[PDB]
Amino acid sequence: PAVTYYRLEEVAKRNTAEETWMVIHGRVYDITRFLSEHPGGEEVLLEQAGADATESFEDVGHSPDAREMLKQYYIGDVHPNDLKP
Ligand code: HEM
Repeated sequence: PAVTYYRLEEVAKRNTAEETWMVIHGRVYDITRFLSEHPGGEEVLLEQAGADATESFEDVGHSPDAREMLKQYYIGDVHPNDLKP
């Protein structure tokens, strides 16, 4: 299978509105175009851009519909050596 992998070092560089990546559950999402659409606003996303936002994403209690949106932004998996517990 042709899965794309990213190191966290790479993901961390995509930390502004120019190109915004985020890790949730060991996957990388490019949410650049979603910033202006996110119901929770842009700032909560930018504050964790380039980082692992799993804990915040889960703590907010996002709906099943919100979760299903992730397929629009998925760009690859975190490299296995860089996965969080
Ligand atoms: C790709 C990532 C994300 C997607 C697709 C997403 C999607 C959504 C959606 C659909 C809503 C509307 C409410 C719902 O359906 O549950 C929402 C609201 C909200 N989101 Fe997100 N979200 C993402 C990431 C985040 C993150 C990382 C945070 C916090 C750091 C956050 C904070 C909030 C807040 C505060 C609201 C409104 C208040 C609430 O729903 O309790 N979101 N988001």
